Amino acid sequence: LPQIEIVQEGDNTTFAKPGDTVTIHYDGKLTNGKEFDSSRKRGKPFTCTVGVGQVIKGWDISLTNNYGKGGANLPKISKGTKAILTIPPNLAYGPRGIPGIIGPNETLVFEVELLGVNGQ
Ligand SMILES: C=CC[C@@H]1/C=C(\C)C[C@H](C)C[C@H](OC)[C@H]2O[C@@](O)(C(=O)C(=O)N3CCCC[C@H]3C(=O)O[C@H](/C(C)=C/[C@@H]3CC[C@@H](O)[C@H](OC)C3)[C@H](C)[C@@H](O)CC1=O)[C@H](C)C[C@@H]2OC
Repeated sequence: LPQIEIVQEGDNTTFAKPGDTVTIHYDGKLTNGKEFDSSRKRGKPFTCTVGVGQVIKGWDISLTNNYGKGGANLPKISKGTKAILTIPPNLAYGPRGIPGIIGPNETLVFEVELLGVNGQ
């Protein structure tokens, strides 16, 4: 499943649940270290609804703590938390990927900051 490493610690009280909307700042890199996207470089944070299949599965799993099932190496991310998500080609864009930006069978690394959840 996805992998999460916690670089920094949030409030530890605010966690996203499926159907919740989250706001995130992120940089996305390949395992080789080349950046393919940054929310901050754009100057705009990303907002989405998690747990509805709106975004790739690795994002849905990490943000909702696996829909509350819990997971191996799956620590929960809270508001103000900084974490690294490693997403396998499954749970992301797969064998096809999305040209131009992503090659076939790519493992993706996201460095993310969870600015807010829902009302916040
Ligand atoms: C005209 C409007 C298009 C509309 C584009 C935007 C609102 C701007 C928004 C910042 C996207 C960025 O545009 C610069 C750019 O973000 C990336 O760089 C990226 O960091 C990424 O991977 N993200 C974004 C952050 C959340 C996780 C993931 C995602 O799941 O995002 C979602 C995603 C691509 C889902 C695919 C869709 C195809 C399915 O087949 C596949 O199923 C496996 C899942 C995004 C939100 C789409 O739902 C919404 C859109 O497409 C992609 C590398 C390519 C993507 O551009 C496409």
